[PDB]
Amino acid sequence: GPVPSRARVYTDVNTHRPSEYWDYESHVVEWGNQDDYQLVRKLGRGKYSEVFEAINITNNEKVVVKILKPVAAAKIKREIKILENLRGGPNIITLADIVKDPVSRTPALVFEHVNNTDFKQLYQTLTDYDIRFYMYEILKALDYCHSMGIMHRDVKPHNVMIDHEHRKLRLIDWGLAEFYHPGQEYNVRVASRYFKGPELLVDYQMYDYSLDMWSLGCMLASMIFRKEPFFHGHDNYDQLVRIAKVLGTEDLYDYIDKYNIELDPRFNDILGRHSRKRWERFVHSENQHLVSPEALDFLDKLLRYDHQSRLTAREAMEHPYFYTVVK
Ligand SMILES: Nc1ncnc2c1ncn2[C@@H]1O[C@H](COP(=O)(O)OP(=O)(O)OP(=O)(O)O)[C@@H](O)[C@H]1O
Ligand SMILES: N#CCc1c[nH]c2ccc(Cl)cc12
Repeated sequence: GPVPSRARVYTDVNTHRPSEYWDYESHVVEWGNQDDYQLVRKLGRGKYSEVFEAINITNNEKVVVKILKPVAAAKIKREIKILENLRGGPNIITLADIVKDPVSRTPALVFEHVNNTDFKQLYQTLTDYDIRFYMYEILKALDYCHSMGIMHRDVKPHNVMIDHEHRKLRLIDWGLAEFYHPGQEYNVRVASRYFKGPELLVDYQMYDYSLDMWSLGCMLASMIFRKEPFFHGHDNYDQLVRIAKVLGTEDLYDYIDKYNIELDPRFNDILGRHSRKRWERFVHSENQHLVSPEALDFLDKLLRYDHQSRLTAREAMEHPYFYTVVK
């Protein structure tokens, strides 16, 4: 069968911590008072929750309430444990409280409010300097959660909130996050289609923190090249073909050979034979202002089929792409 794999960093974090840290099933939730919060307006409804802007009437402060849809108690206690473990970490959304919603009879997570800049506005107006600045801020959040034995598994633009006026960034929506345990087989039905790592697309379950780095690479590529999304697959199979049209098929076959993976036979008549493309092929007069040799080198080191070969968040912070960023 497949060859096992482990992260090259933060491998032993969860074994050295007390079991209470990662055993989220055993965690006893400390319930707050639901009357402290007055719902103001529905912000959205996702697959697993309804999000509302609300006011904390005990301090007059704006909050965001996420009322979970009844799904599975295991998924709920896991998100709570991760948010509590990560609380106070750099650029990590702060969980302010946990209440029982009187209508849904389900938990409602209360978060600090971010006066966030519109997502299209961000996509359309962030400068070269702003992309480097904010990528550096995401890297602080990712290295923190990875050093804490947690993988996000849903890195994408909508999950990265920016209040551009205050140059404030927050990594949100920890509902797909999981504790990393070496040798554990994880569910590959994670991350949004355009941000899914090749490991997910080839059904390799023994993945790790490096999945977040691929997703970050997809975000970066879309920003610097002005192509939204960068890898535009019609479904999970065509998503891998879209990647192969850029990275090529030879390195893909080397990847599956290394891990003794068998590609789903549906790929035999759709994958084709593609050479790896040079990143300069995606440069044009409308994105030249966001591209540099340092940006292309950085991207190249994130977007690699072999998960073990990608830059870690801490190595990524050392990259020349960030030398211009004020620290
Ligand atoms: N802490 C927060 N502060 C301010 N707004 C938030 C906060 N958390 C979530 N939101 C906002 O809540 C609204 C609804 O979010 P939801 O979870 O439904 O994600 P989405 O943008 O709707 O979709 P997806 O994640 O699937 O792309 C979004 O506009 C999101 O920006
Ligand atoms: N794509 C896109 C837009 C965007 C949303 N959140 C972001 C965080 C960082 C950067 Cl560079 C860009 C974004």
